[PDB]
Amino acid sequence: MGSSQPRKKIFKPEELRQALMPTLEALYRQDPESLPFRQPVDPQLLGIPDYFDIVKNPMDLSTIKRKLDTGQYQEPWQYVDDVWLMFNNAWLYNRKTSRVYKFCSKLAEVFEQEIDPVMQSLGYCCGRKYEFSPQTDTLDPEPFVDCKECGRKMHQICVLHYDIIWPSGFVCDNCLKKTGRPRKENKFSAKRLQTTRLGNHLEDRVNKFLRRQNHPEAGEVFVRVVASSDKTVEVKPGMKSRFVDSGEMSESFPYRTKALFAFEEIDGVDVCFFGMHVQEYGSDCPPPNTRRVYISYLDSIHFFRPRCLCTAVYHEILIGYLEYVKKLGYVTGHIWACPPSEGDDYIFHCHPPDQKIPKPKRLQEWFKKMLDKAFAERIINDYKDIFKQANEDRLTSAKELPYFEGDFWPNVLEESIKEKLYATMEKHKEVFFVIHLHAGQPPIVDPDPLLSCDLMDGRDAFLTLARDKHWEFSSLRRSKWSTLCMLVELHTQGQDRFVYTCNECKHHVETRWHCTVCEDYDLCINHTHKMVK
Ligand SMILES: CC(=O)N[C@H](CCCCNC(=O)CSCCNC(=O)CCNC(=O)[C@H](O)C(C)(C)COP(=O)(O)OP(=O)(O)OC[C@H]1O[C@@H](n2cnc3c(N)ncnc32)[C@H](O)[C@@H]1OP(=O)(O)O)C(N)=O
Ligand SMILES: [Zn+2]
Ligand SMILES: [Zn+2]
Ligand SMILES: [Zn+2]
Ligand SMILES: [Zn+2]
Repeated sequence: MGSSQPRKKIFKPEELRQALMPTLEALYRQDPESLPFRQPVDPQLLGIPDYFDIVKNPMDLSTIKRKLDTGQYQEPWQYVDDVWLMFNNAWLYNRKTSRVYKFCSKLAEVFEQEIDPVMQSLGYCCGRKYEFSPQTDTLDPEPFVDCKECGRKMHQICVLHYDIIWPSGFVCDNCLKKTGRPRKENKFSAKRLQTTRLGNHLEDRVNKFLRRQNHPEAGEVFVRVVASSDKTVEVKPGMKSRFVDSGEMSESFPYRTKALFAFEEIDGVDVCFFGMHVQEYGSDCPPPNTRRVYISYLDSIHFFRPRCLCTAVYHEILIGYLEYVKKLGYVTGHIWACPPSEGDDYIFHCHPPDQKIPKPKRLQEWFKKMLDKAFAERIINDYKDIFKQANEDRLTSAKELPYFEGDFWPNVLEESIKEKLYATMEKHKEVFFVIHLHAGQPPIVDPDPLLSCDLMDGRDAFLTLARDKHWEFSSLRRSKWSTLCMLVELHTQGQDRFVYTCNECKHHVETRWHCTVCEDYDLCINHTHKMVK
């Protein structure tokens, strides 16, 4: 097997000895923490015969020092990988409450502290040994790319290189300043996903708000509707035969589902921090579902900058959605407030281990405070829970309460099969909401076109793809990377591909004169703004 790269970077052994030794030096000054590591583990003095069955590749400061002093490391990544193996042997063998498990953890604290800057000034990205979180002995490792002009291996996630965007391979930042070239634009941005009237409304609401209270670190927000499609919820068999042969209510119930996502710019790159999936039941839907919206589910990653404003803008998103559907025809929404189960993630693949998922009362009062802001906001004219809304809007049978896809009531009515029910309504009353947009006739019209995009049809597609491809949202850097790859997924697996149209003639034109500041204004030659060809 024969390989090449004609002007690689190799480090003279005294070079990387001089660069790396201060970091080992640090590890060594940690007394006593470093003491069980200055020499190899001797199971004869410790009385642990099983050790070399558990730890197959021992490593210790003295071995790394000997390797360093005799130039056995040709690239700093081998140095780094050796000391991480030492730490990983420490963590693997000893219980997480061990004394030397703790020692190990502190040594790792300070080796992280020291290795990032030196590795950086040796051209590389960090000095970390990274691994993806497990699924279902093995772990999958983080990916690397090798710079094309210098050969310095770097964490793909760290430097955010994706071949599909820059198909000529990867070249580092320094190898570019060395050639005076600037970086090539990521066209596959959140901003440049298809913009749409709904998403524009939400993003305008929160952008004005975060200007209103402006922390200097907050960045631009982009809301975007990434899929939209006409589905119908089929009525479950028992529940169906007691009311459809009757003819009281319909076989199916037609709605439009929309998946919509929010991105913030953080360190100059989009970081997708919020997602939502709604079912909207139009004016032509047979009752009970007529003119109702329902948020099928919500999800969030807490890396919004600044975490102070986090919740305020989650709320401004939700209430902007209520405002928008209000304005064009719907009259009641519905927020079943159910906490994320198990280790089940709603919309985003792998959540940050330090992001606490609420218990239902936290959840219920969060929804309640968002709703209160909406009431005060002139926007929603009232709201109350499902029980006090089912007996105030007096109701005697089951085909009278909305019947949504994947909702709880459909399934519990279904299993009330062997017949009580009217009373379970207010056991779970504070988790199910009812939301009145109007106080109080012309039909709904959705300006926004359909967006066929299977990855965002429902929620299983995107989670599955992300679990495969390891797009986790567990780190700000992993989130950055997963946002990147998800955006080029949305951009290049456009199940819609466009039949452009000009705007003064409503024609269908191959060559057109786009406008720069209009959101989509083209003109077939055959006007105010600066048009470009
Ligand atoms: C059968 C089946 O599967 N069926 C289902 C059917 C679908 C159900 C449909 N229903 C829904 O869609 C219901 S709404 C969506 C529920 N899902 C989630 O919420 C996902 C995870 N959570 C979040 O994204 C967020 O919490 C969010 C609610 C979006 C906003 O959070 P936040 O940032 O505004 O504040 P915080 O998180 O409440 O907490 C804010 C403070 O609370 C703290 N905190 C939170 N939780 C806890 C806790 N448990 N213990 C202690 N402290 C705790 C936290 O430290 C923090 O502190 P600080 O502000 O000082 O830093 C299926 N289809 O899978
Ligand atoms: Zn790195
Ligand atoms: Zn380079
Ligand atoms: Zn024309
Ligand atoms: Zn224009």
